Amino acid sequence: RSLIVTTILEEPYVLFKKSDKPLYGNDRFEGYCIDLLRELSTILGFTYEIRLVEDGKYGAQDDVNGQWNGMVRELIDHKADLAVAPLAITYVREKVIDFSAPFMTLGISILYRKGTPIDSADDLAKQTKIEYGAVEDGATMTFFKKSKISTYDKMWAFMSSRRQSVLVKSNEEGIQRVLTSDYAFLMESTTIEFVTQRNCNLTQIGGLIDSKGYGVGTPMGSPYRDKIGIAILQLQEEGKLHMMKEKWWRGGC
Amino acid sequence: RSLIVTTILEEPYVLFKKSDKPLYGNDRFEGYCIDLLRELSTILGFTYEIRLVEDGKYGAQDDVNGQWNGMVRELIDHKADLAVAPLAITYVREKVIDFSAPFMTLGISILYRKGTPIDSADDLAKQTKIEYGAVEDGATMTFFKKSKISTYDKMWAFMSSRRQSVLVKSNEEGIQRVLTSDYAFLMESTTIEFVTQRNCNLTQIGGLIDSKGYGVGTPMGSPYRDKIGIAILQLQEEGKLHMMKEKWWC
Ligand SMILES: N[C@@H](CCC(=O)O)C(=O)O
Ligand SMILES: N[C@@H](CCC(=O)O)C(=O)O
Ligand code: NA
Ligand code: NA
Repeated sequence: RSLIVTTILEEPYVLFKKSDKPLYGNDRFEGYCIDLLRELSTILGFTYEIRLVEDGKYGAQDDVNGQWNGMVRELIDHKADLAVAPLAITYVREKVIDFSAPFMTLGISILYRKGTPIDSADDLAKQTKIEYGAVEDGATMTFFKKSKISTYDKMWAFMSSRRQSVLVKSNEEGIQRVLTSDYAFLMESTTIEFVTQRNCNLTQIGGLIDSKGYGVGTPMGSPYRDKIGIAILQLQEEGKLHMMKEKWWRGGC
Repeated sequence: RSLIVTTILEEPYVLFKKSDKPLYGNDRFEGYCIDLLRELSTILGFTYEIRLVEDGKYGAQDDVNGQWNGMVRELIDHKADLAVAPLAITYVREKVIDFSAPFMTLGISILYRKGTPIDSADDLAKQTKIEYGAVEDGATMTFFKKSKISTYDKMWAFMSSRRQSVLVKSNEEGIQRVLTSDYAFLMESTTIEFVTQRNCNLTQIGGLIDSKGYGVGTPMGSPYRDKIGIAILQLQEEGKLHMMKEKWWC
């Protein structure tokens, strides 16, 4: 039986292939996560169908009913067998689904314009002129929402007080927001690493605010958690994941 | 019921506490992994007995008979509930035991003296005057043993042909070897970082050769795997793992 694989458009992990003729099914997709999915498919010997998360979200829990959305929700309701995307491994998520060994390490950080006085999250926290934000219902926003670290708690007070105006629908909207206003975008380090390559005016501010990994998501108790985990450790050890990142992290500047 | 926790002596993760008054049981130990163990115990609400792995090994598989040793063996045989140690998460171990989410990330690198022209693994591989080696029956040795990569295959040929002379029983023995002879030691970058803080004549050569994490080990299928994973992710996210590292790490 073919596995249902939920994912989400996000350069350069997952993106539509550009071509003159219409592409169909799995052929439509390409990127780091796609190559990874291919590798896993070969190593473990399964067939699959790629489906984009219906609500177009990563995954967050509503604090009124306690229900999840996005890919996480899709996994909880067994609507998909795997989630192969830049899906962050967090404690709130690991509580409701199972992750594989991480295939990539990263960390929350800041995207801003070059040559400013701003140098750390602390600098943004103790001022209100420069607005800052994050992707809504993402792991970053949740990090700030759950944080008890003074600075980050402050920053979350700001963000929540300004939800409609500072929380964006996607990394792309956040980036453009940085490019079109006095705005600092809290986002994941790897994606910043890719983004600054196509914008000479953009840069990462400070260091990593935390340390996490991307993992393949599976429903809780799934037998694919360990299989896929092993496969990922193998790929990492023989240097294939590194090669894949080399391949997909290039895009003038 | 109390859990049995296997571990291994290794500064600064686990060491015997210095004291004038004789210490007993868990009181005997301190280090990064002991603090970690304490946090897991607080969060998950278990008690425990720390026991050093009897054979003093991390865990590798015997080529001939296929038997495992060390902490990995202790977990396989259900002689321990957890392994809390600087135990590298690897593909081959993951096939026989389970690991929590990593509490620390690292990679294999090179410990050597300062001031030489040696700048990489490749530099070591293409010569023989400077001997080099690794801990026997550990993740690094196994990495070299399994690698299809030319340079690393060549280094494995070198190490294996001189196994008796260049492989060591412990990190400390490899460090002493670096300190007392023309020898380069292949070891994990976190511990290198700890060492080059106490020996100002030593340094890491080159970057990371691979990437891996240390995880808490459990037997395959253990229900504790997930609970510990969640606790580790919690600790990471609140900044505690970082504080522990700052605490325990010229
Ligand atoms: N990769 C994130 C989404 C983007 C972000 O949170 O910055 C997640 O898994 O939720
Ligand atoms: N930390 C290693 C032992 C030391 C080494 O191999 O460098 C292990 O888990 O086996
Ligand atoms: Na889980
Ligand atoms: Na396993």
